Amino acid sequence: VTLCSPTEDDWPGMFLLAAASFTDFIGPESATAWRTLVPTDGAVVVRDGSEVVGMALYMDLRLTVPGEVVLPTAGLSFVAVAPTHRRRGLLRAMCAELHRRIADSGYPVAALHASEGGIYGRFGYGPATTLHELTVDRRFARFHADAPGGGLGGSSVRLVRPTEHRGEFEAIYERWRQQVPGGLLRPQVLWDELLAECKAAPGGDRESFALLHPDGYALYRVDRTDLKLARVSELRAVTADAHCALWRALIGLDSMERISIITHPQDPLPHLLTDTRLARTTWRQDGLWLRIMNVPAALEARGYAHEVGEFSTVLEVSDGGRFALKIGDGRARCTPTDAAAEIEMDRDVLGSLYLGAHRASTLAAANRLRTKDSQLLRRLDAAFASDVPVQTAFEF
Amino acid sequence: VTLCSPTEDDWPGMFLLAAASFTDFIGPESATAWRTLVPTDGAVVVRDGSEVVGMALYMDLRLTVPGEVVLPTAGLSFVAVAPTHRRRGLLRAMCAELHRRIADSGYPVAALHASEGGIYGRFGYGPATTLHELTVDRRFARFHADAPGGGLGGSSVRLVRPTEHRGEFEAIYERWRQQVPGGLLRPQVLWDELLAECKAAPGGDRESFALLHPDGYALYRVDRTDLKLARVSELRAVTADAHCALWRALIGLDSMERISIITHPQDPLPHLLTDTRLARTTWRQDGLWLRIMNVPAALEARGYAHEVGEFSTVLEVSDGGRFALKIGDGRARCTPTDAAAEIEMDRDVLGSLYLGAHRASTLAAANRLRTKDSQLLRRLDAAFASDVPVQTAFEF
Amino acid sequence: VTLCSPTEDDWPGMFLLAAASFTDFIGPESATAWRTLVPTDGAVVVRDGSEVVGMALYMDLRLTVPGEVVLPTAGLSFVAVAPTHRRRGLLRAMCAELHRRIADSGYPVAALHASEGGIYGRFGYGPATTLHELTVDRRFARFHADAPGGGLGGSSVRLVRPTEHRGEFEAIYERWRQQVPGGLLRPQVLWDELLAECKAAPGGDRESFALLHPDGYALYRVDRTDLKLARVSELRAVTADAHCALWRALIGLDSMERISIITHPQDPLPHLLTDTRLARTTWRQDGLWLRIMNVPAALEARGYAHEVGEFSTVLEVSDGGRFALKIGDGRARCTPTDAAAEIEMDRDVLGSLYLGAHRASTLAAANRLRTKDSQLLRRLDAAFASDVPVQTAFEF
Amino acid sequence: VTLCSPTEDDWPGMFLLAAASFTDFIGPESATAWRTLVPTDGAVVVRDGSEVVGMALYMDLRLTVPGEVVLPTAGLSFVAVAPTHRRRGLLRAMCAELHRRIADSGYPVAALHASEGGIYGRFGYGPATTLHELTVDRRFARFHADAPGGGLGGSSVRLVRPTEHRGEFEAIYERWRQQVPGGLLRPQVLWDELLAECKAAPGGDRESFALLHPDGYALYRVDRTDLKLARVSELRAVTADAHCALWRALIGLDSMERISIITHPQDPLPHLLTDTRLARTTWRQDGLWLRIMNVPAALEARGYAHEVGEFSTVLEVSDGGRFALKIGDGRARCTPTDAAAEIEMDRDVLGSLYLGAHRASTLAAANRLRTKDSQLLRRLDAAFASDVPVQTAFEF
Ligand SMILES: CC(C)(COP(=O)(O)OP(=O)(O)OC[C@H]1O[C@@H](n2cnc3c(N)ncnc32)[C@H](O)[C@@H]1OP(=O)(O)O)[C@@H](O)C(=O)NCCC(=O)NCCS
Ligand SMILES: CC(C)(COP(=O)(O)OP(=O)(O)OC[C@H]1O[C@@H](n2cnc3c(N)ncnc32)[C@H](O)[C@@H]1OP(=O)(O)O)[C@@H](O)C(=O)NCCC(=O)NCCS
Ligand SMILES: CC(C)(COP(=O)(O)OP(=O)(O)OC[C@H]1O[C@@H](n2cnc3c(N)ncnc32)[C@H](O)[C@@H]1OP(=O)(O)O)[C@@H](O)C(=O)NCCC(=O)NCCS
Ligand SMILES: CC(C)(COP(=O)(O)OP(=O)(O)OC[C@H]1O[C@@H](n2cnc3c(N)ncnc32)[C@H](O)[C@@H]1OP(=O)(O)O)[C@@H](O)C(=O)NCCC(=O)NCCS
Repeated sequence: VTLCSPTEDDWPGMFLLAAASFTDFIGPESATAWRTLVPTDGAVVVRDGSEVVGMALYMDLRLTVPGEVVLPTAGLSFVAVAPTHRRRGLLRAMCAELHRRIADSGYPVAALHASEGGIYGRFGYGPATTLHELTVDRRFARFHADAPGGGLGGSSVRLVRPTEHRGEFEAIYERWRQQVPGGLLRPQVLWDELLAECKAAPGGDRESFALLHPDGYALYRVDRTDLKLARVSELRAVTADAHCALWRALIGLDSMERISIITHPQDPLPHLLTDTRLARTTWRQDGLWLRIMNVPAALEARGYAHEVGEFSTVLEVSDGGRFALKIGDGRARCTPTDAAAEIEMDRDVLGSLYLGAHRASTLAAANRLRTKDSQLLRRLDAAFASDVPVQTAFEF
Repeated sequence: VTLCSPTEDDWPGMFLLAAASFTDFIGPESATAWRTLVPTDGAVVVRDGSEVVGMALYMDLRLTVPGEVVLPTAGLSFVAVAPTHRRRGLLRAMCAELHRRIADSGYPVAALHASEGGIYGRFGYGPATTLHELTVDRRFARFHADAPGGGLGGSSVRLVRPTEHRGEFEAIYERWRQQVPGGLLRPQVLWDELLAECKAAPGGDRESFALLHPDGYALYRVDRTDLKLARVSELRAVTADAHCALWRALIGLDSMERISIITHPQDPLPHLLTDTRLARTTWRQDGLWLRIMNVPAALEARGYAHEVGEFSTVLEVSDGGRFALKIGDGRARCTPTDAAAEIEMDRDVLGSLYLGAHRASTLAAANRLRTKDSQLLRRLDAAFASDVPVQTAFEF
Repeated sequence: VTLCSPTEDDWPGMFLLAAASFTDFIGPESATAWRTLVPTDGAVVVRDGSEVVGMALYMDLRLTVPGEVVLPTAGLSFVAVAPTHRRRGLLRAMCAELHRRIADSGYPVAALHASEGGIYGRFGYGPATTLHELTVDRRFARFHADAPGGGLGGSSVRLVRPTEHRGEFEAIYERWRQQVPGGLLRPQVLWDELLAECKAAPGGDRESFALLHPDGYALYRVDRTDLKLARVSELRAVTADAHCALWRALIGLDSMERISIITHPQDPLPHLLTDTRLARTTWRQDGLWLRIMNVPAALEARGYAHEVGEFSTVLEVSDGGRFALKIGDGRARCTPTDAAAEIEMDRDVLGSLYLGAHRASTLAAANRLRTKDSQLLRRLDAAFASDVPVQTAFEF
Repeated sequence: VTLCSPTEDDWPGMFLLAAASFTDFIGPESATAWRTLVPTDGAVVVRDGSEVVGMALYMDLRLTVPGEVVLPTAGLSFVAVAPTHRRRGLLRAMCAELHRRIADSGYPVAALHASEGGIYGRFGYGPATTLHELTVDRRFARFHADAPGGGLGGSSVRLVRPTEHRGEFEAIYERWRQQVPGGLLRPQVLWDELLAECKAAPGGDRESFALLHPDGYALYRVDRTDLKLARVSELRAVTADAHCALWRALIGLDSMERISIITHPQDPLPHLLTDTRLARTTWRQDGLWLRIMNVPAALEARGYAHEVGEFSTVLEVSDGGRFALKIGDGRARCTPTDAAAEIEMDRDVLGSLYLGAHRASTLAAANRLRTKDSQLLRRLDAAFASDVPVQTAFEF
């Protein structure tokens, strides 16, 4: 068993492993497009002795974090070990090598979407965003008297074919992704792929439509089996006005009984309605997971809440160093120290804290972050909160 | 149609209306026990011309709010209008009269549990707690290396019959309710009623068991139809250690596939496990709803976050007054003013903010709270947050 | 194997057979009450050699037929053959004997409710009423501007406990049963039994309520398993105004999503609504079945439509005689003849025609009634129609 | 917002709206074929200011009504308003304009199939046919001794490929449509479309087969998901013999458990079987809806029942005129009058009465048709009945 970077001749064997490991496998043509985002030396394979029995890679991404700061981010993906070679340490070996390459290349953070919740904690990944599915019975939905844009006159929203309005979707998305933590840059090849998914499929998915506003859009399609359900695949709103107008239009889809969307826990949609209960939470799951590769670089890059007064502490990350951390005026300085730790946590826990999706106080109640100072805990909680709620961009 | 306080002769007609309006109607014997909590003049009925066609009442409660402050609280309940007399304004009339009585009696807040989400917003009630059902497939559940109490030696938890340990449940609950916002005092009659529900029912509910720790307890029973599901009706933990020990024991219920509980969004349970995803959010709903009866009294009673620096603003509640509000050092002072409002909201919105379950920033994105100052919004968000996560006590 | 009238010592063996043959077996106490309606010599049993292996009986009923005419009617019931003695001709033997007794006793018609649709056709029973279940999603239901009783002021309907209003239900029902074909007299013992079913059952059925109008009533209860479904067990309306008022009240049952009732195909309910489609036909089945025992007596007893001009024909019933039939001015005269038949049908077919539930033209298209004269067919169709739609009274 | 007839450049925008409004949208190629039936000026669009936000059209049809009379009929279809422009009166505007065009063009009636039951009543459309789904468990089905064509010798029915027998289907259908009320002429383009649906679809519908008799045919296919269900899409029988022979053959489909068909309430199928209950009514719904455009023209065109003696009345249609109506010898004469009305009804109600699907007595019990004369009501009921049961042709 050898571990190395794949040559062009390894890729058919990788695509086989992928087809056999991922039911949603996008196929060799789409995989070849995503492949443009994998840098030289961004992939590893394990060969038996010959054939590929393990693989893993990362893609070059740009991730927005609190304070509208954009970080270069290694997006781990296409990770698989053949059923014939599992529980033999191949994943451990591949992850160790890629993390070494990622850290040496100067990425401050790595990220992934997890096939199961039990795999990546041990490799230092913590779930950093939360997927929150809302399902609205639009037959009962009425907008609150307070909701923006209720009066007479035309709508600002147009029903359009997605493929005819690429330029506009690109520009709205680019605005959205820079202002929301969790935002990812979407390169040209991924827009190529996205807009190709919009067509009706040979007995597969039904046609996708779009609702377009100057400051937001929604892409949606009728569910394949539940013909009275419209599934919104993506709703990107730069303003509260755009968000409300788009929901007014979606709730106007008279042929549907239900509209669903995978969104974030702070989606204001329920508060737009006279009956908040009509926007039902029907599913909840971890979205993006984060591994902080360089503790000081990541902590100094992010913005912090201005409300909390300046404070100083000593943070130990379990195998990631001990640091004097000073947070004041929305900024952190994070320097080496051998002073006694006041806060201790595993690396995965820092990842969970990093985009504001999980409170330090909650992690502390589970003993995942240890301190004896309850005031310090309150201060950390407040500082690490994100003013702009964290959202999930696209799966990779 | 006359509206007045019921005489002893009206109660059989009220119990009829109740039986016909509430499928979960507790029955006349149990209703007669809850009745001990309804003060003189705490009930209204509407009679046709004669028979009761409408009813509503409130119970005297004690509710814990952020800062461990306990407020006298009017708990609205038993609200119904006969199917023969609906959409005729009887609810409006009954609510107007009870609110007048409640305000005059000196209650700063009223509260209820809503049969539907669309009814009470217009009467100034905002949803103030969130019910969050977690379901754990205990066959896969493993505790994290960090989780408290993993080593050898006896458990601190005992499997007991609930009815044999009333005194201990009472004392743990009394500790719990004083320290958690959302906490309600549970009078003797409600413990009488609770412990009577513990017995196996003639073809009804299965026997209830209890898991008892010095600092917490869990009451649970096997689901009537899904024999591999244990439903936890109530888990009251005063310490993180008690919470973890109780979950260790529940997850040890080898005969079960699944354990479910209706809990709060910040329950640390998922973080206790090696796979956070195993604690699945299977249902979400508004719990307790709040109507702030006296704006200055309520705002001055609550504690605020210490992290936010002192600030002053002018808050207008839509039909509830305009106030100079100064928040500093964890405390608010809230005085009459005719100065220009900086923040405006309907009364229901203040109720939603009051226990920290909903962020001002989220309500603002839906235009339910209006300000032009984004800094002020951040400050309000931080100040109104509850350090101790809000929980739901018992339904009434 | 002997066939005779049961002695008092046979009844425990009959009740055993019944318990084993009917899942809905009402039990020995209720069966003993219905037993008061069985005349002397109204029952037969077959004994092996000793124990009862077959039984059948009839009850003395009064049935309303078109023209508001009431006929003495033998209601066959409690018919069963032990699983150990089936397909041996016991049913044939028992039916032959009871029919002989029924005919000799002077009943012009016999009736039953069928456990399956394939049994009784061969014994001369035709399905004579149609059960039609309507289910209304009351959340969407709005009454048409034309529907009676929409304005302001009190309702004429009261929500009551059934057991406290026996006298009123009895009097309304007695009016209803005399004016509707399919109507049956309900003796005191059956009101005793009915009103005993109204109580909540030990883990069984939920409590029954009643909606009472001076000219109609509805009895209903929440479904045992679907807690948002109200099932109307019986709605007896003497006027269109009573029918509408009762439906207004039922549709006011705010706690329910759905209201269902087993009714007749001409129930005007759907036409009361702005969306007729909301009253969904969810089940359809034969109700009452009729065997005409004496052809001339039955045909002369009934009223016929006045619209059709006088006409004369010759009707042959397959093993039931040939008759000169003259119908004019709403009345028939039906005398023996050996003239050539113009219309031929089996006895069961006449039963199906008799209350107006099935058209002669429809039976003729299936060759169940044979004539060569299409004008005669049209005339028969018109004459046999019932001006008042046929309804189903109660099961026996 | 402008309302006018579409130009050739509007049609891509209409097809977009259609795709977004109708899940069953037949597609641009099929829509372009149906388009041949839309006359010049038969369509309207509403444009924002530019893009289509509303559309509606009618097709030129021929509808058979009682008495085998064929009426030119405007078939409304392709009606939609964009989700961004709803509840703004666009439907009202479009319907007003098309009705003006339809009335001026000299059509006595308009017709449609309704997406929901609550839309068209207000525009004067009443449901005029009833869809009645029967499902037969063919494993138990046995034909009655009376049913036509039971003896030995070959069947008159052949199992064929639909596309190889177009000429024969056309001729049988043309006979059927002229003799049944509800019948519609099926132009060549619709046979083109129909026979193209017969092929197996790329993962879609399974292959369609046909059963062919000289006087009738049935088209059917196995259900896509329930492989033991055969769904009959269309059964057109000119004789009772053809109807029975076709059902004998369908019930011979040994590979199937169930056969279903959407048929009419008077389908004689159940009476063909020894157990009528085996032909289960599994769904019921309004089919064709009618708006009578010219009251006197429509009432004089139809045939009436000969059985009812000559009578004269005065009928007021709510915004449709008042008429002296004389019906005798199967014919009506309907002339202007200002004499006092004896019968009053909204226009939609007349549409419901017109093909004999609904009884005047039933509409009257719901107060949808008002008279004080119960004899007059009986006479109207009898006169408006259709001797040949009304059927539904094809959806448009
Ligand atoms: C997940 C997967 C890559 C693991 O590969 P592997 O070579 O068998 O893993 P390793 O042998 O290196 O195991 C490393 C550790 O992770 C653990 N582990 C691996 N997969 C796990 C999972 N699904 N859940 C919980 N633990 C897991 C092992 O128990 C082991 O623990 P240990 O160090 O205490 O002994 C593999 O099962 C696979 O290809 N799955 C199918 C596709 C997939 O889901 N890939 C991941 C996409 S995000
Ligand atoms: C909810 C209930 C008490 C309402 O009584 P009512 O007398 O018909 O209400 P009113 O006539 O006074 O209506 C007042 C307003 O509330 C609205 N309203 C009442 N119930 C509502 C509901 N279920 N959802 C949304 N709006 C509702 C009315 O539309 C009306 O609005 P308007 O002021 O704009 O006209 C009644 O339907 C009932 O008894 N329900 C069954 C039992 C129940 O659920 N009770 C509540 C327990 S929390
Ligand atoms: C229905 C029941 C009474 C029949 O008794 P039985 O003694 O086996 O019937 P017989 O032997 O006299 O059969 C007489 C004819 O009826 C037919 N038959 C009996 N039950 C039938 C049924 N369920 N469906 C169709 N045909 C049936 C027999 O095939 C026979 O036909 P044949 O004359 O061509 O040979 C019996 O099966 C029974 O007790 N069922 C359970 C309870 C029940 O449903 N009772 C009827 C309440 S309405
Ligand atoms: C049905 C549809 C065409 C209505 O368009 P619209 O422009 O919003 O309707 P309007 O604004 O002109 O409303 C006219 C009236 O009809 C009512 N109405 C419209 N659709 C209705 C429906 N689905 N159910 C009940 N009432 C409806 C409105 O409430 C309004 O009533 P009012 O006069 O008392 O105010 C639209 O919702 C639509 O495109 N639906 C999707 C496709 C479809 O089903 N089309 C119909 C095919 S038969």
